[PDB]
Amino acid sequence: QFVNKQFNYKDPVNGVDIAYIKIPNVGQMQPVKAFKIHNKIWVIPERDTFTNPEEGDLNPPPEAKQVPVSYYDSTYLSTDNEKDNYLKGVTKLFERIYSTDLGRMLLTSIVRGIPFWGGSTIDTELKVIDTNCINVIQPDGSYRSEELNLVIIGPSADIIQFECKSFGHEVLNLTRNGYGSTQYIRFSPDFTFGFEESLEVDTNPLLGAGKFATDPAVTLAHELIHAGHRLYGIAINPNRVFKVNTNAYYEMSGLEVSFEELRTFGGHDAKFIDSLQENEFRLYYYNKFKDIASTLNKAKSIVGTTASLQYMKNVFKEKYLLSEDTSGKFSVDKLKFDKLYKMLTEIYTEDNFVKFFKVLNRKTYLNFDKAVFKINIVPKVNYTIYDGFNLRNTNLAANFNGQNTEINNMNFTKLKNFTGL
Ligand SMILES: [Cu+2]
Ligand SMILES: [Cu+2]
Repeated sequence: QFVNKQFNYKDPVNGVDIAYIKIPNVGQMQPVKAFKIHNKIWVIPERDTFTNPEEGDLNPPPEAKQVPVSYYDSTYLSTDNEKDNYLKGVTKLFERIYSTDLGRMLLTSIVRGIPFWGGSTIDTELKVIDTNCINVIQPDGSYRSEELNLVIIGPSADIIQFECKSFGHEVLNLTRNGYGSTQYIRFSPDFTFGFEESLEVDTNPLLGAGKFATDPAVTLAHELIHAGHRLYGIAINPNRVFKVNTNAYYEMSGLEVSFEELRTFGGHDAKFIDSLQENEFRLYYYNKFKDIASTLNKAKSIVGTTASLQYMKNVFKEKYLLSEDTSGKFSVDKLKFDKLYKMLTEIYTEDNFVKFFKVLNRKTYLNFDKAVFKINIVPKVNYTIYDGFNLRNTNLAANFNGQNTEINNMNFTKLKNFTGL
């Protein structure tokens, strides 16, 4: 039971876990009703029109960066019923991820991954970064600042463009300096991609109509792995890209793929990161954990009355698994660092979650999305916490027939094809 309350979107606000909140970094926004489904994790059942200036409207008319795959529907997720299903759909996916040993570990790491209190211009003091807070409206009408790790919110203009975003700092690269920052994941449980089971077909841009559907639990789990990296500040700079030499169509298109994506998928795709540069990243981020201990040791007092210095030093020693000594100074044990680092980068992978979900999934990040379907995972006759679409004791249990969009017709409505374009 990862979510204690079965939230209904129309549930009255209480100012604790059902409240209207504001995103401080946005700067200008009307309060939005949010739901805290777990310690440090909120769900905003709304379209994301706040987290960036250049996307205030849900209209397909931008010249920023087009993509072969896209779908738009400015009215999606606007009615209260759809927001209720969005909140119920995201909840069921969290529980599905939580019912697996791999997902339970990931979510534990996400809750522990508290963004670092490294925003003090006086190294003798520990102070929060305002990037990692939300403003909750209390019953008296006033605002209350609240730290959180992860925020799940509806997609922006392009409905199927699922990203993980975080607000930046003046100088610090929070997602790549070990500090970490509050992550916002644009996600929707009401859509899912289609893919081909054959590798020759799934990696060819002119073949396949998307026979099989992607289990949205893997999709969310994929995005959680990104947040896991960025909550611990070990995300690889997106400029570090890998040019695919093993695909004739990728090669003829010059399309790159970031190391962060190849790492997040894991399995056979992570090989494309040579051993040389893997130790390059491992050592680099390990040194960033030194500064955190160096900063953590110079801290003699704490700013604010939220928590005591000793409690914040303990939470950061639990997060980064610091090696605590009789003197009280914190250090980084390389043996313990490599375990946490390997846990976040090599254990939490899309490939590994496919093994625990017992589902069919595309075999490589270097494929061509075939189609996008419309789904509804809320009803138990459609989707379950423990089986997804492959419902047990039905004709959908074997051969991933639940994911077979041709055999499980009532659960998938093709909205748009991607092959040929
Ligand atoms: Cu991301
Ligand atoms: Cu990714």
